[PDB]
Amino acid sequence: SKLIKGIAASDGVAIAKAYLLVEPDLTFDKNEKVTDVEGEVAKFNSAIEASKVELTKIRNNAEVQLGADKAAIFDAHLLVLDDPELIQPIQDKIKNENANAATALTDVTTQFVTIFESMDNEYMKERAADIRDVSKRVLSHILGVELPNPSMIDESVVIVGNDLTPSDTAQLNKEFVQGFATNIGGRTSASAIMSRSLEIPAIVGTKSITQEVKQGDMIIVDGLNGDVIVNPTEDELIAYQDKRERYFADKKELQKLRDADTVTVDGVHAELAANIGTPNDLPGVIENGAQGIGLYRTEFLYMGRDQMPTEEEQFEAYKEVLEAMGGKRVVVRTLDIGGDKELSYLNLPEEMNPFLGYRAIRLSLAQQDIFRPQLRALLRASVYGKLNIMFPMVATINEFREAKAILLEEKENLKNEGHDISDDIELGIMVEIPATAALADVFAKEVDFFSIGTNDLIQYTLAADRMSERVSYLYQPYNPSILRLVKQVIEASHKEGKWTGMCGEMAGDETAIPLLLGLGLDEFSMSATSILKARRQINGLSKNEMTELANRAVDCATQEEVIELVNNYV
Amino acid sequence: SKLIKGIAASDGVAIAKAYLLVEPDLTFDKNEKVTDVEGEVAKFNSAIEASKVELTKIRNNAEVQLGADKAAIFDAHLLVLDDPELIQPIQDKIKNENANAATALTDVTTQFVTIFESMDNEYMKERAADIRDVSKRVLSHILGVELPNPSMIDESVVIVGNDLTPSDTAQLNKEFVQGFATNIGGRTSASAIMSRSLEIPAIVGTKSITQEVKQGDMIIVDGLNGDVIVNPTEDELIAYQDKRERYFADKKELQKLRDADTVTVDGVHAELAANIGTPNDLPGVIENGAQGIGLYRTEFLYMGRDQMPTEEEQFEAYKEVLEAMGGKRVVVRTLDIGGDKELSYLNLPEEMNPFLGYRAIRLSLAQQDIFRPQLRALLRASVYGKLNIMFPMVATINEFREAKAILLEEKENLKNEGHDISDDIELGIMVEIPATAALADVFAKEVDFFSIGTNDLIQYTLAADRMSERVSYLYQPYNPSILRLVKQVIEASHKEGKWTGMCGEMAGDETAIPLLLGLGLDEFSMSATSILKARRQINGLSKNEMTELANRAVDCATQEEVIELVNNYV
Ligand SMILES: [Ca+2]
Ligand SMILES: [Ca+2]
Repeated sequence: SKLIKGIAASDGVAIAKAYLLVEPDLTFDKNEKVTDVEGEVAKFNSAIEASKVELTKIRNNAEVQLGADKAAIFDAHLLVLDDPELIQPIQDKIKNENANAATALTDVTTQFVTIFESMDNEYMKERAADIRDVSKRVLSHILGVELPNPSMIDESVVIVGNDLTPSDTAQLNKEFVQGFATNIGGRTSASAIMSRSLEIPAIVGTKSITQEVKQGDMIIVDGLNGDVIVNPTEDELIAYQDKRERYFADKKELQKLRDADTVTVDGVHAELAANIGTPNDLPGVIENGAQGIGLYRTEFLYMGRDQMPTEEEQFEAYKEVLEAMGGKRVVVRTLDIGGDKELSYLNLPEEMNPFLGYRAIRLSLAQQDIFRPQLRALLRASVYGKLNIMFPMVATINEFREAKAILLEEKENLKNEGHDISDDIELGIMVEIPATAALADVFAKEVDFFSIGTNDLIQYTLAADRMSERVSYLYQPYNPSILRLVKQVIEASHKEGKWTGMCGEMAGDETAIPLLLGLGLDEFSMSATSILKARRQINGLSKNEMTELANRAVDCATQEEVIELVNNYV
Repeated sequence: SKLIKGIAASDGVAIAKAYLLVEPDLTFDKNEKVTDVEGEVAKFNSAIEASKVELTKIRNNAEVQLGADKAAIFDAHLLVLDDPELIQPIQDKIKNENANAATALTDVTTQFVTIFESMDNEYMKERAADIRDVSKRVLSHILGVELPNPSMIDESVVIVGNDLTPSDTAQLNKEFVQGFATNIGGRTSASAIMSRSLEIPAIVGTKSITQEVKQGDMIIVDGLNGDVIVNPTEDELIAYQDKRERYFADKKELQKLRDADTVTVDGVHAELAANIGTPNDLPGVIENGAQGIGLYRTEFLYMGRDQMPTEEEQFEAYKEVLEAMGGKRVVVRTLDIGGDKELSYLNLPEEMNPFLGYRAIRLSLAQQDIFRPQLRALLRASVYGKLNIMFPMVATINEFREAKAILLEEKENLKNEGHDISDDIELGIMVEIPATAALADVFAKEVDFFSIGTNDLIQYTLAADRMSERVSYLYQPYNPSILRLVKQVIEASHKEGKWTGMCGEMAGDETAIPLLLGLGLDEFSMSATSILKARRQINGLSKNEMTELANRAVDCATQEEVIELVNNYV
């Protein structure tokens, strides 16, 4: 009776009555002069403590109950409640201006949030989001009102609301909550990530859903194709019941693939790997039948520490992974901290444009006392599992020759000391610089393998920063220009008997896979949560047919042409 | 007897006795507490006025005597002497700290210069340079000492010194000054630009020249190949006398080319054009036998004004040029103000990385009320000369389709009003985005012509900012990656009967020309001062032979390989 399209954020088909997530009434008298200043201050302080304690409960029992690393967002919320930068100005305003806590809180929050959100930085945009969640909570206490939550208490419902706060999603009881649909939110948001973790169907960013649903209405959430249906007709209910069952069936046959090999209908093999940033992501990897690790981000090791990680710490983490993989490929990426990142412990110039300047291997070279410890640690850890090393931001040849020369320096350094190493350690490069693709066949002669970082490559090839909203529209992964460089790299590697993988998010995308297949892509690195689906898709395809499809795409004139070719190909 | 290599900054061979440019003794007692504060302040103020008047003489008679636009640097020096930001702190320091003017001047200057120089910005680096020149002058007055100058007074000398200040070079009397050689300085410095204007042989940045020469020594300056010779042997003198004469002969035969056509030995034509940023550069253009204008930078029109230029002003300037060219091609470039530029009158976000974000046609689109006036002005001016329009930073197709659609909007807007236009106006694009090269054959179908901006293309392809000294080494114009994109663009244009030009500095380079020839380059845009030399070189070459040379270059592995192939090709 009513179809509302949105962004699918979690697979599955949920069918239950609508539960409306009612929000607090945060209305209050502005500029109401307070009689008791110290009283008003204590009122605001009480709210802080009350919120602080509530968030400690949510946090600690979020982990131990569902991922010990997912509760990190809450550690980010509690931090906000401890930041003098944010609290002092509120207290100052109440004291000096005699403003009520409600107004002082609003004004200061609005000030900070506006500055951070109108700012081309991920971390800054993240803090604004957190400050939003906590201010609402704190304000709620101040006005003597309550936030929403999960206290049902029956029955099977579909949560309908504007947006689910990270605190709400962590409180969801999959026993009753069949799924949710909200006006706003993102496929990549923290709450929407906890969603697919709880395998709870969800579609997000619909804008209108809240105004389209009355409490008690039957709701179906098609997290498969991303559309919501309010008040289903008899025929629609019957049809989606079957779809929900097929979903469960597919889940079954999907688990019989965890140990199955990835082979196209016409005998062409591929390798499905997983991208990990922390050794806490290992469980998910083996569980999802991964053919190794194609991207191991080692920035998490260097970040958030007093001093840079010793060779020992590193060796410990590398050894652990190589073991956990029992001989399966592990591609470790040299330190590549984004020019626009933290690192509040290192010496680095402000640089007009960080994303073009001193970062990755550029930093690595000329800093061989901070880049070398990593290498000597990788060489000692190699005696365990199958190790691959690769350098980020290699734009030129003799850059690769210098780094490789540094590596062989250590293979000699350790040996003489008494340390044994493995003689088979592949050495490749992270392909993000367009220049490196332009000369692929030259690099292919010297490099053991390529792995494309679409995220970077797209920004450099099209010359636009995805962070800057002004030109973010130029983040076009299905752009023919990109496809051509991709193909160029792949062709070159096979010309030398090398292989090309892709550890950018595009590799795990169910719509970009058939193209990459047809281009000849050897390895697909993705989130472990997508490996099984990729294997199912690839095993049912013919490289021959996808080759012709790809050769039509590279000759398209716009991304719009490509996306349509793909969606309606015969 | 002594050969000192350096950077040639001006052609010619000068042979005369050494005149050493003696510098002032700026030594003084530091932290010498002053007795009379108001006296010391007036002492410093006197120096300011004395310098100010000296620089007004240098400035106004610099123009009217040699270019009315070259004296701009001095307008930049006088401005410094008027900047309260720089003066107040000196006066403040003398008053509060009782420091002598000499120390107060030194400390504040050192502070400002350090901050500006250690800063990845051209304008900021330019101000530091100016502050250096003026502080030295001002300090000179304060210490009761004199700066160097040109008061000879015989005879023919070669100026030897550490560096020539913009004030010294403008005082040079070509009647006596045969040429100069300095320890430091740049081929692109203002003073070194006035040098080639006065056709006075010069080599710069030798580091050692000052310590290698005694007053009165015979000096020969080979501004042709860039080496200095101190105390020439009898045989060397004889040989360089002949070289000086050949130089004069070559000058002669070079003027017989101003009206000659550019044609290779094997009948292959090319077009040598000139890059102009201001209509004051026209005289140089026609004088140097240019085949039109391949790059007309229109940023000088928008910059340094209260409000953006009306359609009228623009139409006036475009009409003037098109006339001055009597039917010769004029390629005008749409407004492209660098993200890291002034524009202290426009609304633009700070943006983390300007060089990737909101600039050129990106800005143009979404601002059709500030981009349209230019177009409607170009359409009305087209009825005069041969007009070509081209858009900067076009990374994608439908960007070009949108802009072209805007253009045709105006061709309709004017027509109905009563304004007549020319039906033949070519419309091409500035090729700086690597993505645009990757899809050249698609763009070639829709675009009338390509023109490569190496300056930008090199930075995007290799992903490094030339301004940032940390990664500036990646500004590699002879890199095989670049050559390949260049070739790719050229091939595509000819496949559609289009043409490709290059208005980057590389096009006018006597070492990059034979390569570009062999690549098939149709048009070469450069500084008018290089056109004649390019014609001489090209007219003496065979495209056939340079084709094979180019095809060996594109398959090189590094810039070092390419630069050597070129220098020692047979
Ligand atoms: Ca290099
Ligand atoms: Ca576009």
